[PDB]
Amino acid sequence: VPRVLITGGLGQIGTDLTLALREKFGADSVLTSDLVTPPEKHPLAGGKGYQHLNCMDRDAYEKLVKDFKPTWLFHLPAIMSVRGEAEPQLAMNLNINSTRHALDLARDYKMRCFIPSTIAAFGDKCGKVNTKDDTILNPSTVYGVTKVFTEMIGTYYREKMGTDFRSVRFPGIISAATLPGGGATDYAIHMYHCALLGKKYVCPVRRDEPLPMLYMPDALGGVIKLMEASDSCLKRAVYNISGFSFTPEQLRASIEARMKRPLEVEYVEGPAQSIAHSWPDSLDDSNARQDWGYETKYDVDKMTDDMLRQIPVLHGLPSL
Amino acid sequence: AAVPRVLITGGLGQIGTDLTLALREKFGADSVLTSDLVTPPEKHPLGYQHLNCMDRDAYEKLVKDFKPTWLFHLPAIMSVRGEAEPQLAMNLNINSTRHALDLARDYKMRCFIPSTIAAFGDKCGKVNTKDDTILNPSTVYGVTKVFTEMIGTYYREKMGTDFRSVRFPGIISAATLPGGGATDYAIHMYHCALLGKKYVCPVRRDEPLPMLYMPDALGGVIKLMEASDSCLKRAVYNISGFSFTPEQLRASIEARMKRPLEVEYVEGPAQSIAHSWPDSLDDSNARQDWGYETKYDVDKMTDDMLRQIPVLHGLPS
Ligand SMILES: NC(=O)c1ccc[n+]([C@@H]2O[C@H](COP(=O)([O-])OP(=O)(O)OC[C@H]3O[C@@H](n4cnc5c(N)ncnc54)[C@H](O)[C@@H]3O)[C@@H](O)[C@H]2O)c1
Ligand SMILES: NC(=O)c1ccc[n+]([C@@H]2O[C@H](COP(=O)([O-])OP(=O)(O)OC[C@H]3O[C@@H](n4cnc5c(N)ncnc54)[C@H](O)[C@@H]3O)[C@@H](O)[C@H]2O)c1
Ligand SMILES: [K+]
Ligand SMILES: [K+]
Repeated sequence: VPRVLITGGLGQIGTDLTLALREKFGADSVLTSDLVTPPEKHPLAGGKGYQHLNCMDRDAYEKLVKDFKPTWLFHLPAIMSVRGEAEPQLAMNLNINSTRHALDLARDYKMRCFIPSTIAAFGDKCGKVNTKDDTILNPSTVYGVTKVFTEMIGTYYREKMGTDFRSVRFPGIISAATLPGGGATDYAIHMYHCALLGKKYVCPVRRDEPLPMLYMPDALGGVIKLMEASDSCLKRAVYNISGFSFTPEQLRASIEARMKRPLEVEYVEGPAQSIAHSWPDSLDDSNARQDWGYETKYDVDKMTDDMLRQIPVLHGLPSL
Repeated sequence: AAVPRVLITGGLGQIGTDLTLALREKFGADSVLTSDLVTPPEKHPLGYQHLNCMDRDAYEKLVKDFKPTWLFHLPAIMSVRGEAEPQLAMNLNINSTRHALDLARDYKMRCFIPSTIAAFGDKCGKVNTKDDTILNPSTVYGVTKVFTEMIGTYYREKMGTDFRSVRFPGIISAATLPGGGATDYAIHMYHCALLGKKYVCPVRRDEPLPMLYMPDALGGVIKLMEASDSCLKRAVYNISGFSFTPEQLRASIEARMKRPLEVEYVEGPAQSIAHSWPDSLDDSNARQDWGYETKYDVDKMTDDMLRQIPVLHGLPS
């Protein structure tokens, strides 16, 4: 089995990925690291197999890599769309420089190295319907700019520096564990919570604005399957992967169908809209399907049923 | 009062040298300050100030002291060097660019940072390559220049910064020798023809590349920098001069000197890089938006180069 190091591992993806890999390869084979100490209530709090690491600190990163001798590296820290627009300097510092450190370390310590990209790599010239893997990239966010960098330098390391870098363009990832906040694609989790509370929701994304989205189990399944794939099957370094595409109105309909009662939504455009409009409406993921057998288990209604069952248990909202 | 106050960084290299001279002639010597990491060699053509653009405080100090209205940020590690020294290429080409853009934003400068055909890779559509296409550069240099284009565009769009750029072809000039490696064969071939010695060419005999003679390159950059914001529909523009292969340039030189030139093709790293680059470029946006034009065809460039190199470098006529 692999020895796995995850960095930025206390966040939305890192937490679930830590859990899934421990269950698949055993607890002792996974070390999770993060800038910050796990909060008291955090699923990974107090567990063995946690170490602090600021990925901006190259010596500290190398030290932990030499200590633990991982064979797989999941480099997850980045500043995303909304926070990046407000703190562009931080976004560039983290998204560019930590990326460089991860790649240099995967090279020299011969690790299989996953650094996720995002649909934010795309802009309004991408060809928004069934967006291809190879297209025009003109991201409108600093985040997206840094993620184009990540893709291109990672690909360069794969082609010219003998480094086993692997990546997907994630759509927005939905999870029952996440507290709704100010994120570009957070409206969906807000909708599910408001449905359960029976409260009105003010949505900042336009009512008919479609986005590619992905349910957390399908995302984790895809990452793990990509990381297990034979190099011989990987015709490219970066793959689009998709779950489904929906608009706020569509998600609302899925929720109302499941609950058999109305969800009250009011559409007031927020900062998320301008970001969302600049992203694809849907993704073409045929290359991931063909090369390495990417697939998904959840459609929208199945995600909606799962979310409405999980949220009451995980957060203590009213159950259906 | 309408005359631009110009700061050039990385100014002692191939482009900076001729750009400084062109701007002094256009606007007066007092209006241009050139700066570089290294100090001017004895026989260097070059109004000078030392500046390491990696030192952000020093860069800000010079900007605050001189108060330029135009900034030309020229330092970068180019294709061939960048393959050998990827760390340095990434440090300089990413971080010095960041410094330039932040200073151009805060001190309200019109900010030129050049890109290159090296931003393209083998998926760009090699014939008449468009401004908007797939970018898959094969060099770390090209990766850093896509970054440059994308972050500069982001600053123009969202950070109120007057960032302007062109994708330069291979630039040919008689004065300062090139630093880049890849398209340098053209200049080397002229020198060899004049010395009457055999040239060893690292690029495949029939590999076409976009090239551009320095006066057209500079005329274009200057015209872009003079353009109103209103006519600029994009931040980054392909500009083109001509497209040729090594053997076509060999023929141009031979026709002008009326004697043969010995060339031996030994395909090296430069060929792999060159083959990933466009064969020719589409510059219709630059022509449409701000009136880009050129005056030199290959024959005229050849005529100029063979007459100018001996005068500047004391080679035989
Ligand atoms: N969640 C999504 O929908 C989504 C979509 C596309 C791409 N992605 C990519 O997935 C990755 C992880 O996303 P996420 O939602 O889990 O992020 P998150 O914000 O939930 O967590 C990121 C983690 O990085 C840590 N971190 C920040 N700076 C650090 C540093 N200097 N050193 C070490 N750790 C540091 C944070 O403390 C945090 O625990 C990012 O690269 C992101 O761009 C996520
Ligand atoms: N010449 C070409 O054909 C060509 C083609 C495409 C794009 N470009 C771009 O034009 C720009 C200038 O190219 P060039 O051919 O004049 O390069 P050059 O190598 O001839 O000159 C680069 C100059 O930058 C200086 N420099 C390096 N590090 C520095 C630092 N830290 N601070 C300050 N100065 C520093 C060097 O000392 C040198 O004088 C580069 O961005 C290059 O990518 C050039
Ligand atoms: K969209
Ligand atoms: K070519």
